[PDB]
Amino acid sequence: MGPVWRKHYITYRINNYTPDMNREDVDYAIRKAFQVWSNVTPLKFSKINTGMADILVVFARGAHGDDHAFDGKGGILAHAFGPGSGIGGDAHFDEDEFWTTHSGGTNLFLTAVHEIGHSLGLGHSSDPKAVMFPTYKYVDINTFRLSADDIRGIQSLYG
Ligand SMILES: NC(=O)[C@H](CCC(=O)O)NC(=O)c1ccc(-c2cc(-c3ccccc3)cs2)cc1
Ligand SMILES: [Ca+2]
Ligand SMILES: [Ca+2]
Ligand SMILES: [Ca+2]
Ligand SMILES: [Zn+2]
Ligand SMILES: [Zn+2]
Repeated sequence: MGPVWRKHYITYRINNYTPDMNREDVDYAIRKAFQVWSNVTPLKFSKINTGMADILVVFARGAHGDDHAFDGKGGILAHAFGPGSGIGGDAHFDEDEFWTTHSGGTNLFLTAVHEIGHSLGLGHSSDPKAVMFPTYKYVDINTFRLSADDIRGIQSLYG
């Protein structure tokens, strides 16, 4: 076992917003990506705007203060730290991508589902249909479902 949150109530804060999307569409995409994971575990997520959030969502570019710089458009789309205090849990999105609500550019909701997986403690899947597969794939958002391998992974950590 990798690190896991020791509690089932987890807060998140959106540190800043990409100018690529409307603020409301970023909030929705993030809220829906947490909901994917809450639907198969005992976890609950609440958004705060001040105070001490466990998972900070950041948009940043290039070398942005942790050891893992971003690489411009393409390649690394985002990354996240596993459960822990401070930077633990935090999910950072490369502003050099073009974030969207749809199939164009890079879909924020799907990328956030994957990154939130890492923020909760998952590694990668070798199942091509699992959201935790190492490479991005757009899949129809309205019918999106976690694969059984994703659900096995997250239920092996939280129950
Ligand atoms: N390519 C990279 O270097 C980074 C490394 C950081 C990480 O692995 O989080 N990876 C990504 O940027 C990244 C990888 C996968 C995904 C996504 C995979 C899927 C997906 C959906 C259905 C089936 C398979 C994958 C949607 S987003 C998003 C970003
Ligand atoms: Ca944190
Ligand atoms: Ca990039
Ligand atoms: Ca951008
Ligand atoms: Zn980072
Ligand atoms: Zn990943």
